[PDB]
Amino acid sequence: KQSIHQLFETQVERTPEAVAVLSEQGQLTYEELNTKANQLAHYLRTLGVKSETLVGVCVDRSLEMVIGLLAILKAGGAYVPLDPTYPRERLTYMVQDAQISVLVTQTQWSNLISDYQGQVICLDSQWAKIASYSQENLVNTVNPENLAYVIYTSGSTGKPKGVMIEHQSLVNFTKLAIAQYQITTSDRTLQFVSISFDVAAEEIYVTLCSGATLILRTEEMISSIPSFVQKSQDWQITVWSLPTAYWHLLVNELVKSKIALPDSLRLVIIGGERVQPELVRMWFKNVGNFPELINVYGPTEGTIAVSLCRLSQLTESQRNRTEIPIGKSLGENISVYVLDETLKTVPPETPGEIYIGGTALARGYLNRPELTAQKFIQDPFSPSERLYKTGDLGRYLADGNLEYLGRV
Repeated sequence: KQSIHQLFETQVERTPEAVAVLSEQGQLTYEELNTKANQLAHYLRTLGVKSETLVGVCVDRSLEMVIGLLAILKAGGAYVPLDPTYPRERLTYMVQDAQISVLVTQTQWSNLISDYQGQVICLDSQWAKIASYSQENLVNTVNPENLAYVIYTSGSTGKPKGVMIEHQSLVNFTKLAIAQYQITTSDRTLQFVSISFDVAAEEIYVTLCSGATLILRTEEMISSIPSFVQKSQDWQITVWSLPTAYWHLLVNELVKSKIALPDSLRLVIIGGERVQPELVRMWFKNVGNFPELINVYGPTEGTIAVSLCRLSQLTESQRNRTEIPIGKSLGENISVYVLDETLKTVPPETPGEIYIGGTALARGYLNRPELTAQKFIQDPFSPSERLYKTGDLGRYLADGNLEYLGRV
């Protein structure tokens, strides 16, 4: 029975002086991140934030962003990422759809929401007020079935829709991920993606709930591979989490040039696209098996990943096949099925639709009951449970690895 911030709080208890977050603009230890998140959370509580309250977060990547996420969680609310690089109309739509009455933002993003009548907290300008609130951990603000965040994803119907993720599926993912990646207190993880993508949660919580150090990327280091590698080297990053497309760029430029990977880097996690077997062969030819390379798969509706494959552990023959596997379930309470049109399990190598079941599942879509009933289906073979219909085709290989066959 645990929320994501309770996991974080236990870590803070273990290692209060360890560095939690580092950016170009400063750093916070575990104790400092916790106390500041607590101050903001107490404030939020006075603004009426409580379990099930949706709070928008429009912030750039920064120490402030991490404090704000944790503070919203601790207050018992669920955060809705609002990417300040998005146009006004889209952000305003998201704020109206989610009926957000509290917005955590910064002065520079002021005017980004159209005639917003709710409460605004600017983290950069208001910190003196916030420093007047209590630094102590809040208690019992949430249950595991309460929402942690609602993250918007593209609608085919022309508007995006909020995917509602509860603490329990997030905590489950985070614990499975920490064990799978072997994150320890000596790891240094680069935070790469915008929080508008659920992968950022991976980067953030896995890092902070393990006692590792979270390093926030800059805007400049992404612009060229050489700069990305050099900056990573300087920061002694041990874990990269990369969109597959950026990883493709990385392999291309590795081959084109003499660049060596940071000596500190032990793990590269990729996902989000079909991975090119040729680029993988290239990677294994030039890089070898260190750092480890892991391909991760899952929809936002499955709490950020349900399956992984360790690419560095594949035999040459498994690499020379026509598709790089998306592998096996992240854990036992997460089920990844290939099913027929009757929702029946199928024999190996038989193609079918991928459906996800068990603890990974989102609550559903926010304010889209038709789409939710369409996508999240009661399991006829397990009445008390649901399956999420991915729209992904796949098949399980004889060796047990799942293979992605594309979109249905």
